[PDB]
Amino acid sequence: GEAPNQALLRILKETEFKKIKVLGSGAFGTVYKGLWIPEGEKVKIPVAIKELREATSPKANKEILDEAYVMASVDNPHVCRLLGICLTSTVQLITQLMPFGCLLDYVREHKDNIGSQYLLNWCVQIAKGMNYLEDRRLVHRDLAARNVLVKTPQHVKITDFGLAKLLGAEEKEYHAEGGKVPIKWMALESILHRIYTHQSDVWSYGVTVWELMTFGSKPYDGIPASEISSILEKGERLPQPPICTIDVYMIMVKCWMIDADSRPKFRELIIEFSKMARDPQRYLVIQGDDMDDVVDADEYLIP
Amino acid sequence: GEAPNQALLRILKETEFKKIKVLGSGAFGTVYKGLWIPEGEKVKIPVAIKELREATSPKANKEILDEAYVMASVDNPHVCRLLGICLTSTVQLITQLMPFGCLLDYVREHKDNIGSQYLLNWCVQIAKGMNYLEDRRLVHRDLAARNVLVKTPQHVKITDFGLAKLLGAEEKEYHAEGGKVPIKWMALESILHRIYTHQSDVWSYGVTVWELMTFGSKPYDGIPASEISSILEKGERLPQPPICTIDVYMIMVKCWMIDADSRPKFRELIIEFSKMARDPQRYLVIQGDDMDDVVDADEYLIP
Ligand SMILES: CN(C)CCC(=O)Nc1cccc(-c2c(-c3ccccc3)oc3ncnc(N[C@H](CO)c4ccccc4)c23)c1
Ligand SMILES: CN(C)CCC(=O)Nc1cccc(-c2c(-c3ccccc3)oc3ncnc(N[C@H](CO)c4ccccc4)c23)c1
Repeated sequence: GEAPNQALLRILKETEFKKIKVLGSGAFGTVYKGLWIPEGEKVKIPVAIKELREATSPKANKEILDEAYVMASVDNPHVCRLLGICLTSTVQLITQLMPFGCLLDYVREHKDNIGSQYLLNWCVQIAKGMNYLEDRRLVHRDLAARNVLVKTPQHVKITDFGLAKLLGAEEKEYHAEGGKVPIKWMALESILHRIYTHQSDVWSYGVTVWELMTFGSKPYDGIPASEISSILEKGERLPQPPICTIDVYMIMVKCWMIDADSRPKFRELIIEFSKMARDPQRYLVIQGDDMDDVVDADEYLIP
Repeated sequence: GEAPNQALLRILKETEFKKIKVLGSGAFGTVYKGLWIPEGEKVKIPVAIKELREATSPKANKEILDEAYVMASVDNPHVCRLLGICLTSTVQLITQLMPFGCLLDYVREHKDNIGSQYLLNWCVQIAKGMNYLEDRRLVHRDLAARNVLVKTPQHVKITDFGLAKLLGAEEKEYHAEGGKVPIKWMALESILHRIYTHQSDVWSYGVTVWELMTFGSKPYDGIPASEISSILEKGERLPQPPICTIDVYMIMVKCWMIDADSRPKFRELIIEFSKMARDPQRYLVIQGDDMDDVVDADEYLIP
């Protein structure tokens, strides 16, 4: 008695798409920028193509395929979806290219041009995607600014479901085992007990919001991961960003409550941030949105 | 019986202004970027500061002072004016900073972002300044894109009156002697007979317009200056720029008539270009104002 997953998994021919440039290469193999040209059509779809480091690791090949299953099962405007897989020596994942890269880097290299409208609209969009994932019974487990991609400056999508997990109808949490999840974005209960829920994802959403409001600051900049558990237990949290009114900062702090159920639901976060987005300057003070006695010569008239 | 020139020549103290960066250094000494802070006021005026190469040439020091006299005698929104001179070892000229540099370089390093509206509005503004100079009885003798400066992208001013000459009420032309005037911008009669009139300046205006429409192309790119006189005599002129309709190109060609009096007057050029500026796309075809089967993945829906 569980809803059959009738997602279609498209198998693409390597000849159909053309890699163009490497976009980056972390501990997750390499991601390529490319063009997908389905033979029959008269279309050319810009795509990102992801594959693991050339060799075959048994456990890592299972995991890509697990990530394919989740990306192939999600359909929503604020969530990156799988277009298909290409079955070469190593398996390749293909998705829509998000040309402007990840949001974390974007805010960093656009501080001086990011209005409060964009910031709050991003917050709404991330909450919508997350809320969609909650509907889909999916616990992301790796929400951060670095895992949100930018299609256009006004349109961002959640991505990177390498750690995601599907919950049963008769199931409310996920108990991890292996670990190695980014400590500075995880809820306390997850650090202490390896428990992950949708409310755990809300914690991470909180930190993600903090990242954006601080234009890409690293959470707990000096602090080594070993200490994190202690300081949270004590009742320490991320500071209030300079641009943040108490109204917005209070939303952040609510995400970081010890009682997970007291934290806001994503559906609520959409409402709250939506409301704020209609009057962005009441909620984020940003100077733009070295001299002030400067006057132009054809205003300084000859005395 | 000639109108007394009651222009005021302001003498500035070197202590009042602060050089900040060199802007450039040609055969004309160096031009500095600076801030002028008149002691009594609470103002800070951005300025360009021009001085000859450190040494004193007798003939060249006379000429700076001649250029000071003309800049100090002009007052108009489309013409750069002298703010003052500073009497140091070598004499310094001071004017309003035109931060965006000269127009020639501007069009070159903004081709891909310059609309037809900007182009035609520049043409109007240059004609207005030139027409003002004609009123002031002043023959510029060195109009080119490189001698028009940019205050803002929408506001340009004529400058560089090192070759300018003042005409008498009972006087219609200027007969040069020394020469070394840029050959590729001068009217034929000037090349042949060293005659310079306001209508000679219209020729130069023509070439200046050609420069802008070709986004900074060098006139007669292959041709050495010695040949120029011949080819013009034969009836050869600059080609029609790609973006130029026959309407606009015809204005250019009219500036290059052999009979100087047949050429348009600046007052007429203001009208004509003004008219065109109200419907810029009827007069300049620019593609913006490598694939066209490209479609975004969240429009290519799974077939
Ligand atoms: C894995 N995670 C913990 C690190 C986040 C990360 O590095 N993401 C990443 C890395 C490299 C490229 C991209 C990416 C880009 C891109 C574009 C321009 C500049 C920089 C990056 O554009 C993208 N469009 C879609 N997906 C992207 N990356 C994801 C992997 O995070 C992806 C690609 C292909 C198939 C599945 C997922 C991308 C995204
Ligand atoms: C002399 N002529 C034949 C060459 C044209 C030329 O090189 N003009 C020039 C050279 C160097 C600086 C400037 C200039 C700039 C500027 C600003 C940013 C980048 C590049 C250039 O800004 C200016 N503002 C006002 N005047 C300028 N130059 C003129 C001389 O052409 C000038 C400066 C000071 C006093 C009188 C005139 C300028 C202008």
